[PDB]
Amino acid sequence: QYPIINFTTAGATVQSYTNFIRAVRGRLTTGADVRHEIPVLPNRVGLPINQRFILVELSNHAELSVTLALDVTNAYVVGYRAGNSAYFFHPDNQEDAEAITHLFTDVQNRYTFAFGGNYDRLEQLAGNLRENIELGNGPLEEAISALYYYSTGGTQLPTLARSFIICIQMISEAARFQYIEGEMRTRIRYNRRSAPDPSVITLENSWGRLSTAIQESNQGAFASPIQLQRRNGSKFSVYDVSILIPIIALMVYRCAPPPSSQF
Ligand SMILES: Nc1nc(=O)c2ncc(C(=O)NCC(=O)N[C@@H](Cc3ccccc3)C(=O)O)nc2[nH]1
Repeated sequence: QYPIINFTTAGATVQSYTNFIRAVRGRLTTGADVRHEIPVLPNRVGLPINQRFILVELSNHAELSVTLALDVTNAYVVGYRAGNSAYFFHPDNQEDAEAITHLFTDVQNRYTFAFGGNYDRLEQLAGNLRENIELGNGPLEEAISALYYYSTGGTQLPTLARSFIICIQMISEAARFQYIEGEMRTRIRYNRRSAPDPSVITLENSWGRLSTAIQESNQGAFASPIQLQRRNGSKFSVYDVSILIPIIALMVYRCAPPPSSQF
């Protein structure tokens, strides 16, 4: 019974996309854990299998549909279903391998890719880095068709990998970061695709570090500042959770919240 959120690229607007992302964050977080105003994803440790995934059903103007499975612990796209086939990225560990057996349980054809689903591996397969892959509603429309045609040989591996790269950033990264959701809003509003700039790429690559820096901070102050990049590629130093409240929407669980040492 995993929850399903629907989005279509057909006639998508800033509003329909914002409703989608808000719904996905609503199914990822439980309200149990908020630190400095920033929600934390459920802890993997002890999380029951019936609560472990959400499903995102994507449809497009071509009238096709694919369903992505996201792990609630990290918002990671672990696989997808297109009609009678499902495809999963190579799991990180035995427990995740058992977990994905609980997805798409009726599907006639189940495959586990031999490669993992991280950006570095997908960029190698795609023959292109994130910085050279355009995002927006047109890329997402195209990516939905490409995932849908995989099983029949119509979609080549490099184009499947590029299509995952588009879906992950427009769904998981946008759920993780209001900043990235706003970057996608822009592209959808003007119907103008464009590759992510260094502000988007540095936020993506730093999500885990920022999650840990916030959770281990002293009252919000980082022991070690983290360097991000602005749009023009110039350095932006982060010393404190405060400047990230408009930027990061949710964190991956990294440590227990200390007992509130209150004055
Ligand atoms: N399939 C898939 N779904 C994702 O949501 C996703 N999200 C992110 C990445 C990716 O490599 N990120 C680059 C990176 O530097 N990630 C950090 C931060 C992080 C991101 C996502 C999940 C956990 C940690 C890390 O691997 O340590 N790849 C993913 N692939």
